[PDB]
Amino acid sequence: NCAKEGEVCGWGSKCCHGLDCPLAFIPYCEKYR
Repeated sequence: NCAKEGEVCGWGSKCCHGLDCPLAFIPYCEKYR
């Protein structure tokens, strides 16, 4: 559902909404820049 900056997305989370989670082998939720 949601993840905190430094969390693994695409396999564990997908960014709550304030984080950017790209679709890759090992993507991580990070603030949009």
